[PDB]
Amino acid sequence: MDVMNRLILAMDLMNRDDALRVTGEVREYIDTVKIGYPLVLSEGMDIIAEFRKRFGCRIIADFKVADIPETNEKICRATFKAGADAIIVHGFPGADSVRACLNVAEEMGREVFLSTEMSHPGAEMFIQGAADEIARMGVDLGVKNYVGPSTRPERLSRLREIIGQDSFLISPGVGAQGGDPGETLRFADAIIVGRSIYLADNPAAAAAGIIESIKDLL
Amino acid sequence: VMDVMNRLILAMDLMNRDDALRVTGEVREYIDTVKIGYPLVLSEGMDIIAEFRKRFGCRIIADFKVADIPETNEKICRATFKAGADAIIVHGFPGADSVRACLNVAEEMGREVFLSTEMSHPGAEMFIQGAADEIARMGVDLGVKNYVGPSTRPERLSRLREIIGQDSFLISPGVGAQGGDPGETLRFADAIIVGRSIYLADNPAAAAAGIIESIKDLL
Ligand SMILES: O=c1cnn([C@@H]2O[C@H](COP(=O)(O)O)[C@@H](O)[C@H]2O)c(=O)[nH]1
Ligand SMILES: O=c1cnn([C@@H]2O[C@H](COP(=O)(O)O)[C@@H](O)[C@H]2O)c(=O)[nH]1
Repeated sequence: MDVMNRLILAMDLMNRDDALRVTGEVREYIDTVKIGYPLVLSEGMDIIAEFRKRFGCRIIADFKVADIPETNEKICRATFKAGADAIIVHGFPGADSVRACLNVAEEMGREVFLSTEMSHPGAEMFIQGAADEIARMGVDLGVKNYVGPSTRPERLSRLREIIGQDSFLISPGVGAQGGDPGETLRFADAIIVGRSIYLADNPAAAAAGIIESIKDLL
Repeated sequence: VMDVMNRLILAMDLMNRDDALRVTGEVREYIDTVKIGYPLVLSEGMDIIAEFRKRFGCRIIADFKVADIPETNEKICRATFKAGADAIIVHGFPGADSVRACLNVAEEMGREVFLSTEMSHPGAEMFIQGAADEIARMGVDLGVKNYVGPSTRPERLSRLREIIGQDSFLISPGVGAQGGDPGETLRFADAIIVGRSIYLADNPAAAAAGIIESIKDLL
């Protein structure tokens, strides 16, 4: 995946008008948008096709897929039917649950991103201790796309080590959660940024500013 | 605790609105509590919750396996309760802050959180099983009252019941299609969740009636 400016917008506004307006305001800076349940549950799955129609951007569906294999398969089918290019899946529920998602993605020409270690404090309780193993599991399963934590660059670096330089790694927790864009891009291919852009008085200027700060990395 | 008719919750994971409504209507005399998940919601919209409420006298548990950071969890719970769900299922593996975010919204909005402890599928053995006793204990410490545990592992379901105590509410999927037994599961769970064994049956009503007949002495 080739992400413009190494910057993925996390569009977690919950109103269609605002989400479309803000995305439009930063469209010159990005070609990849992560849409999650805050927007989808508020406005419907049709929002994905609307983003494709208006912006042509890639859409990563951040659905943290975390069920049994049979249910995971159904979730992935519904998500790809709506036009998502990729889906984010949890590894904590185990290999069969991940494989179910990989199968549907292959069938529909899409990508699975595996969440390895989350960026919030609670991730320390259970996720962090399993994260290296979840990454190795991804490698064993042939997962090529991973998500790791901007808030812990030492952990992000370890995850990069496990998956290798050929795998694609994206990283949320930049800005609002405390992560630094440039430091994160030492290890991740792209950063995910939500609030620092979409809650800014001037989202375009916020996006521009982040990009300016990492210009030598582009 | 919610009073689940016949100790039986329908897992309505059909993905077509017409089929989901037909099957649910056919079993409505047996079941007053329906679990609606992402297979149906992502196919038909959050308004499917409204339609179920309108058509049937059923409580709705939104099985959304909520598993994000606190800020995102809060938004998911708000949208879900806004749409009319009585309760939402959340994961514990993302940790206490993530669970607390859901509890806070549920408290504010007058709804309920169910905490997934150990899942019933084979993959649950890899990471979830080893965390599950602590996830349950974390739930107790946080004041969680409602829990989900695995029909497929009676020994684990029994231990999780012990951890959460007899006063907590425990529901259990994995019955039927995944191998779990209704009666054995109800030794520990307040109610069983059944999906495919009912909704893929030639006669879903007869399937539900048969399950209920088999546990009649436990009602
Ligand atoms: O470990 C994490 C942390 N956050 N997110 C998601 O990335 C975005 C971070 O947004 P933010 O820049 O506003 O913090 C939100 O959509 C959040 O659910 C993840 O996928 N994984
Ligand atoms: O540990 C589990 C196992 N299954 N489920 C959910 O319960 C239902 C089980 O359906 P089934 O009777 O068709 O197996 C499905 O909706 C599945 O996502 C859980 O919530 N937790």
